[PDB]
Amino acid sequence: DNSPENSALVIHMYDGLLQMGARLCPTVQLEEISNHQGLTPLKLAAKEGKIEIFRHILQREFSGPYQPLSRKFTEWCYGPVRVSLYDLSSVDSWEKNSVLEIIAFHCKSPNRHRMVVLEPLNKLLQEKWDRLVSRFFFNFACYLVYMFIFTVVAYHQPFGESMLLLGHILILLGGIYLLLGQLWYFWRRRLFIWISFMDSYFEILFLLQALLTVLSQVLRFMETEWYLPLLVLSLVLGWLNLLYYTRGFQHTGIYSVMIQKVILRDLLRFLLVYLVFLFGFAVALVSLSREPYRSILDASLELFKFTIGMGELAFQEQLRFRGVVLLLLLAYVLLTYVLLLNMLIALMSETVNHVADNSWSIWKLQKAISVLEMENGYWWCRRKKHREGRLLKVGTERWCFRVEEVNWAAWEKTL
Amino acid sequence: DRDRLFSVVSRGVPEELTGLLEYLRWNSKYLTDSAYTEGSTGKTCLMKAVLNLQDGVNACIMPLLQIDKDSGNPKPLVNAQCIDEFYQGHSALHIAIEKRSLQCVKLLVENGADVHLRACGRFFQKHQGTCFYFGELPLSLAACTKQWDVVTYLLENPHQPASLEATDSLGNTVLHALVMIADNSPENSALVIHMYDGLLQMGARLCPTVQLEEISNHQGLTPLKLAAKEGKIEIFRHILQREFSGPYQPLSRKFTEWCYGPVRVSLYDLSSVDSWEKNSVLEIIAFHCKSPNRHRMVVLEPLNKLLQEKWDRLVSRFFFNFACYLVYMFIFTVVAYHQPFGESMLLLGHILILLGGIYLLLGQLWYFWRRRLFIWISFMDSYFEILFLLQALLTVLSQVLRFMETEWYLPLLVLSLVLGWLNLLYYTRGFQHTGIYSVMIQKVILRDLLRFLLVYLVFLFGFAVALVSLSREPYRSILDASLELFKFTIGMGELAFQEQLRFRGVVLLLLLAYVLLTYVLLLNMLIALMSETVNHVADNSWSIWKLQKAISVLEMENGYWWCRRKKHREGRLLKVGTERWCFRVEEVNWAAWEKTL
Repeated sequence: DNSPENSALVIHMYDGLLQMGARLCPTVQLEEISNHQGLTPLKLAAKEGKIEIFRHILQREFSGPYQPLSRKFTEWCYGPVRVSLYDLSSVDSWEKNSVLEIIAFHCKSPNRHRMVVLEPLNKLLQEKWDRLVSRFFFNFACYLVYMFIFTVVAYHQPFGESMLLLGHILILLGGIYLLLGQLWYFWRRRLFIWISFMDSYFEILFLLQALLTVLSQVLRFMETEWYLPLLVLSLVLGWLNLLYYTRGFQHTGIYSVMIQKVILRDLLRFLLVYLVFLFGFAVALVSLSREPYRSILDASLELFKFTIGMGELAFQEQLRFRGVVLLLLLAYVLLTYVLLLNMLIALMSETVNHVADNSWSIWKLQKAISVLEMENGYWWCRRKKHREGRLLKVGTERWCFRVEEVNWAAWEKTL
Repeated sequence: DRDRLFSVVSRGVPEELTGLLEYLRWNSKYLTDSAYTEGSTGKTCLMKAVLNLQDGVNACIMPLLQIDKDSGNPKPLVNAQCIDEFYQGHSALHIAIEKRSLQCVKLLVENGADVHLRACGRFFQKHQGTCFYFGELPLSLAACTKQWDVVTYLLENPHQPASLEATDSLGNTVLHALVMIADNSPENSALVIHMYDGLLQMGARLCPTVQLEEISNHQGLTPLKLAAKEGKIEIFRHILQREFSGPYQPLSRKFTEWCYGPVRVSLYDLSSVDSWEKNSVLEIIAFHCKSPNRHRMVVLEPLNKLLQEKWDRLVSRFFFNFACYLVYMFIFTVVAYHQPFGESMLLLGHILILLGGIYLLLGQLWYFWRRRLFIWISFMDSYFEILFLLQALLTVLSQVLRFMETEWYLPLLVLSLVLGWLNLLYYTRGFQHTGIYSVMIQKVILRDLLRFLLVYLVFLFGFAVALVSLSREPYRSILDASLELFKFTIGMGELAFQEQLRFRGVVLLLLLAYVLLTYVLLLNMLIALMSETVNHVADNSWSIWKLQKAISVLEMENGYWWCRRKKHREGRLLKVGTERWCFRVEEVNWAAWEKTL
């Protein structure tokens, strides 16, 4: 457990058992045994969200006869700077079900954004991101060019005929490409969408957009006009998808945006309440109208348009019983004002209590997910095989990773 | 390498086996000039020997004497790493000092060690890799590591003494190095203050003729000016007001004259004064400094009173300039309004407007020439200087367009009118408006304007394109639809897209989607803005107002561009023998008086 006393007790017992097992049985390695799920103790700790024991296992050092069973080997320290040599087997390359892959996709605890900031994983992810930012921006540019072509073709379609036909063919090809890519992604990552829809909804939207545009092209070949609406949708949604790329050119994303995006767990209840209000009052009003307003849809749309300031009520005219229609309208207006005020207060209560100034960790987690996904390469041509090379083997026979730390506080406290 | 792997026998007699093996290679007596220095790429045997630290007393004296008794020409210490990899001149004496081994450095300086030669650890570039900066000198390294014994041995070393005024490649001295590594944490501040005072006293004792605090680096900054520029408030404050009783009285900056009760009359020291000195402490704090702490540095005891006196002197000219600008604005407004005997009045008004525009343009051009870097560093509290300039430029252009007999002067002139009135708000800081911390909160949140503007532009120009695409079977223009949606957003118009358009069920969906998205965006804006006022109370509007007044008085002490003011008079208070231009300040502290008895 994350409580300090439980963490201390479990750490002490873990180290004692490891040392005793090394002393009695020096030939067997107890930390390489996997359960029926195929998880070692380190991977299990990463998956279950136990941050304290996971961190302790990740960076532990022993001096003396217990040196071999250590994961961090301090090489040399000058001043407040220390050059340590951490150990791998938590690396994406050459290994399936890595620690980083489990943290990003399989883990579901709220602490997963605080686990990517640990010392070896931080530098590993930073190096991978610095390597792959070029492909990230190349993909951005390709999508932007596709969107410009799509917008121009849609706008200029009320020598030129050949250009329009070529544009339509390219739009169909791009839609097919995006559809296939998103289908492959959803095939590979079925469970991640269910676990963590909060930070993976864009993968849905893209797919949807692709599907829509493909359908539109089909409707253009059947000589029906109904292609025009769908295509228009496929336009606007596409532009919104560009916002997905705001995470590559250094936009933190703000903690407040996360606050609103997580408050939408309360959308269902408020939506149900508002729907009950709207479809009770509309039915009452159309019942008074009988002696047109025959449709429930007409009255509901009129009230909804008034609510968002898009129209006027205009129910006050005639209707004979003009003293009751007024009462119903005022009751509806007051109730919806109360509901909106309740929405606002419920939303705002979080920002005045939980400061949680940790946008950097969330941005790092987003970058980690992006680089993990794009290391596999494109669906039509899988990338070159994941090279295990992170740093040369050190005898300490172990694939290691050199990290440099600076700590003025620790240097000043010691003497 | 080879010697290291042959020196793996720690216990026993390792002093003689290496000597027997080495001698003079037993075959090349005179070939050791260059064939000896090839064991590694810079890590010589001596560095490994002093880096071992395997035993309590490492075997280092006798091998050094053995090499000294037979080799006199090949100095090993003078050789340094010529390759960027594996340090760039890191001598073994630095390792000896920093491993807290007085014996090792003592034995090294017994024979052949050259102190204060070079370290090239990190100055500006080249040697990098999150390295350690300590002034790249052995004495500076000893001082920064809190090693009094090493420093004491180095200063009065009988063999080779180390000068305390030595400068490194960057021009810094030991005091500059202590200033650079300073941090606002209490323990770091206490350590650096103690080391600074100890070094100052020791330098006074050993060398009473030199003054270490008047030495400037390549940038021309003394330790006090460097501390002011780098934003290290603690050491800057300690240096600003320090007093010593006894033989160390002369090297003090504050001299308490007389105290009655809770009131004390102290006599602070200058050389932080604007007048008679270029690159003063106040000038550096106001313009060159960029740390967030600059608004907390102007409230210190001598600077506060100095700035208050200067403001009390120059408020008259401040309000005179205000009155002149107000009169100019009234003339401009009347001339613009009454232009659909009188002809002569209108011509005179136009001539005066042209002259005022030229005057303002020249003044702002002079200001921008003098203060190029300040605009880039601190645009947050200096944007008015831009606006004025812009306005001036505009009005001048308008006058030109009036002489070409084109009507296009009328729009520009109108702009030059409205902007001018807004510029009057600049003068609200003179007649005692604090400005409110909340206004600063909004003015600093506009760092987030670019992201929200990009998001809103994407929304608007996606939805407008979709709507005009549906309109085709007028609304032909993207600009028309974008303007219509934008006008609806700010409550300036109505949508009116619901009429006809055949596909009336999709236009409605697009409009509702746009409205909901823009409401969500505005709510996000509001929550992001308001989150700061409920967490950071920061009730320090007085300091920000003092900083604004300081910038204003600093700028206006120079006088007008057409006639520079009378030369800055050094006179702040008469010279006191304590021969030093001083400044008398009176403090009252009931808490300190009550605590003491």
